[PDB]
Amino acid sequence: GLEKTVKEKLSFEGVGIHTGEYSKLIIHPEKEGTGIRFFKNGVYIPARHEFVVHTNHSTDLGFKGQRIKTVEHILSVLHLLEITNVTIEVIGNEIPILDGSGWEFYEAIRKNILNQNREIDYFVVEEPIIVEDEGRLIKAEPSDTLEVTYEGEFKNFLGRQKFTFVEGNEEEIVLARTFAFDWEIEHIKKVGLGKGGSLKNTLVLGKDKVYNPEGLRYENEPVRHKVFDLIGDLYLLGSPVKGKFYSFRGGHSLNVKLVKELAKKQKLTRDL
Ligand SMILES: C[C@@H](O)[C@H](NC(=O)c1ccc(C#CC#Cc2ccccc2)cc1)C(=O)NO
Ligand SMILES: [Zn+2]
Repeated sequence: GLEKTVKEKLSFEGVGIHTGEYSKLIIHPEKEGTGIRFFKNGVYIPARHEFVVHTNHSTDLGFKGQRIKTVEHILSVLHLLEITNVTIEVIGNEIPILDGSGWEFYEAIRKNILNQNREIDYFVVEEPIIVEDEGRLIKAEPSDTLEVTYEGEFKNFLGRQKFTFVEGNEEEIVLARTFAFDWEIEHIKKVGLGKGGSLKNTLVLGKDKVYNPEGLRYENEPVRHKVFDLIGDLYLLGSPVKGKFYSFRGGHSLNVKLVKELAKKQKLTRDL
C-alpha cells in the first residue's frame, strides 16, 4: 500500500499506566520518508529498536536524555493502520494508557489518514528464525501478509489460550486491554511501575476471579492483547512488517530480541 500520514494534528491525553502521571500527545503530519518518530523537549526519538532503553512491563524509548515510556500500544495501532510518517509529540513521560487498549487511538487515527505518493517498503521477513529465552519462544517465517499468533499458559482459571491475528482482522485486537494478575501487582509497584494502573485501564485477574465488574471483553482478551503488544514491538523494525510470527509466552524483552536479530540480518537491504 501507499505510505500514509495523518491529515490533521490529532491530540490524546490522560494518565500513564506506569508513571501514574498525566501526559499529552500531539500527532503531527510528516512527509514521505520521515518514518515514525516521537518528539519530546526538542529531541526526536525514532520509533526504532536502537532507541529501546527498557523492556520490563513496557517498551520504552530514549535519546539524548529524553525518555518516553510505554510506546507499544500507539505503535501497534500505527503499524496496523500502516501509518508510516508521523511525529508523536509527547508532553510528559509516558504515552497515555486510556482504556487499556488501542481503541481510542485506532478510531481517531483511522478517520484521519492521508495517503501519500510512494509505496511502503515493508520489512519482509526473508527466512525462518527462532529466538528463545527461559522457556519462552518466538518464531518468524516469510509471509506476504502480517500474521501473528500468541499462545499463553496462564497460572489461573484461563489456562492455555492462543489467538491468531491476520490482516483484515485489526478490529479483533485493538479493543483488547492490558492485564495483570493480582499476585504480581505488589512486586510491579515495588519496582517503580504500575502507578497509574486501575480497574479503569487494566484487566485485573486473580486465580479464580476477575476484579473488573464489567468482566472480560473477550474470553481470550489477554492473548489478544499480547498479540497487539507484539505488533507494536515489531514496528521497531522501522517499517510495517510482512511475516508470520508465533510467540509462546513472549514479552517485550523477547520481542525486542527478535526485532534486533531480524534487523541485523537485513541492515544492508534496509539502510539502502
Ligand atoms: C499485559 C503485559 O504485556 C503488559 N502490562 C503490564 O505489564 C502491566 C503491569 C501492571 C499493571 C497494573 C495494575 C494495577 C492495578 C490496580 C488495580 C486496582 C487496584 C489497585 C491496583 C498493568 C499492566 C503490557 O500491556 N505491555 O504492553
Ligand atoms: Zn500492552
